Formats: sequence, structure tokens, C-alpha cells
Amino acid sequence: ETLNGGITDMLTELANFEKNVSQAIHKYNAYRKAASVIAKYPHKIKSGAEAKKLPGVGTKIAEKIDEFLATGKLRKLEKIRQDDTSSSINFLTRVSGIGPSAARKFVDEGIKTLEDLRKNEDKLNHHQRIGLKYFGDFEKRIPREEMLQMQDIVLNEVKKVDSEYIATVCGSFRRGAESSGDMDVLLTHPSFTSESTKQPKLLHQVVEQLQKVHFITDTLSKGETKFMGVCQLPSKNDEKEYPHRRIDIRLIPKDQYYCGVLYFTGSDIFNKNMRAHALEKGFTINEYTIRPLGVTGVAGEPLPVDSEKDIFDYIQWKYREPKDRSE
DNA sequence: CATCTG
DNA sequence: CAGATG
Ligand code: NA
Ligand code: NA
Repeated sequence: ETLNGGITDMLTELANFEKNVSQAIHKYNAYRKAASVIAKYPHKIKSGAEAKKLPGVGTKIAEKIDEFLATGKLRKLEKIRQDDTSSSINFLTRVSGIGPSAARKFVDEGIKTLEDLRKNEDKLNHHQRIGLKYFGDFEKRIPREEMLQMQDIVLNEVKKVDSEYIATVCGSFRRGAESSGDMDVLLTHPSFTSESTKQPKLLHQVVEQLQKVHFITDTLSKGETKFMGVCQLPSKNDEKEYPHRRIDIRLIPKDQYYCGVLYFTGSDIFNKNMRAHALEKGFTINEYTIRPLGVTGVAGEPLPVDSEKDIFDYIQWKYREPKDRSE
């Protein structure tokens, strides 16, 4: 956690680059388990040889750790941090819609900067385009002060459309966090479930409303169950308009809400721990449901849930207020 | 995993 | 449809 930091970090630097720049998924994947192992390793790595001992620990990595431990740097890491090409990919990538794949193409085309991008706005797709339009806005964190404002609107409109909808703002917003990055709304309707054959409108209906009122501004992507968009808090009294915020709306059968809800709330750590105990207490948890574990190895069947309570209950545990859902 | 593109 | 992005 601090004993093998530099090492683990460099490796991550190394792993990152392999995938994003080069296409080395194997290599990439190498640096990964490696840092993962040195990550848990209880001692102070004092040498390559020492490390090499570890699994995932090859000679090349060793080699690397040596130079690092040996000198406070790594030549390769040094070359890469310069390499404008590498750099470019790292950057171009910040743009929503631009993955690495994309990144390489543009670069080999010579599109390297933000300006490069505008000049060639033709070459980008819609997402890619919104992404560009709101680069800053996008990168700007979201303050709970505004978070509550957003929540307010969304929830009110969802109400008007149908009294039977159930919306929920999951995320760290939900775990108390002072600022979030984007807004995740989980949605269900009684009339929707596991077996219940579809009802897209169920999602489309609200989408429309939010745009109606101008909350939603653009569409990133819009399917039958997941909407990816852009929204905005109505600039009050002209002087201070809001930033553009990322927002997702997703439909879920009412029959697997809370699990989702639980799940989307996090944190990853809470989940795990909650997930493990689940296992102890003779159960299973995942994104959509909790199931009684069979002894034959495993087994299934939908445990019926009406709240985040019912879940915990099953695993006989203390209801955790979302704030303390931290770890 | 669900959506988009081409 | 394989493939990319979130
Ligand atoms: Na991107
Ligand atoms: Na292939």
C-alpha cells in the first residue's frame, strides 16, 4: 500500500501505455497482474530477483524493477513521457467518444490537438462531437449543491409523467459525496419486470419530458433501457449559466431494482465485503439479484426483494445507511 | 453490457 | 455483422 508504491505505479504506467499506444493487450495485461501481486506483497522489494520470485513476475519486469530500484527512474518510462505521439493519444482520449482506437487513427492523420479536432469536426461522430463541444464542462466535477438541484428536477418531472415510477440517484451522491462526476439515475416502474415483455416507452417517456423542460440537452445514445446524455441546470438570472453535465438514465424491471440500486451505490469495497459475507451467510449477489446458495457447488433461484433492507436481512446484516456504505 | 457505426 | 466506447 506504500511499501511497493513506485514499483506498482511504474508498472501501471508501463501497462497503461502498452494497451493505449501500442496495442499490446498481452503486455498490458502482464504489467497488470504483476503490479497486482507486488501490490499485496507484504515486504519491501529490495531487488528484481526478489520480485521475480513472485508469480506474474518475469525476468523483464524484474529487469525493470532493477533499474528503477537501482536509479530513481526508468529510461523507457522516460522516453514515453516525452514521445509526443504517446502523449497525443493520452489526450485525445480525454474526449468523450474517443477511445484509444480512435485516438491512434486521428493521430496518424495528424489530428493531435483540440484545435486539430475542431478543424476536422467532420471526421468525428455525434458523441465525439458533443464530447468536443463540452470538453471542459465534461471534465469539471459536480458539486452536491447542484447535485441536489438536478435531483430535484428529475424527480419531480418523473413524478408528473407517471406516479408509479421510481427514480433513484445512485452513485457517491447517494453515499454522501461532496462532489460527483456525473449523474446516475436508476429507474423502474411496477409495470416492468423480469418476465414482463418490454415497454421501452417506459424509458422514452421520461426522456422526452426532461428534454421538454430543457433539462436534457443532447443525446449521447438512446436505447430501450439506457439513455446516455447531457443536461443542465437552468441558468437562473443570466450572468451565471451552468456547466454541461453527463447523465444517464436506465430502466430496470421493478423486480431487480434494489439490488441494482444497492449495487450502483457502492462503493466497490462495500460491495465486495457485502458480497463476501453474502457467500458466508449461504448466498449470492450480483448486479440483479440475491440467490440462496446450493451446496452441490452452487445453485440458484430469485430471492424476493422489496428494499435494500430485504437484501441485507437475508445475509443477516446491519442495514447500512448509504453514507456508511463506504467500505 | 448496451448502443452506435460503418 | 465485428468492433468501439462508456
Ligand atoms: Na474518450
Ligand atoms: Na477477431
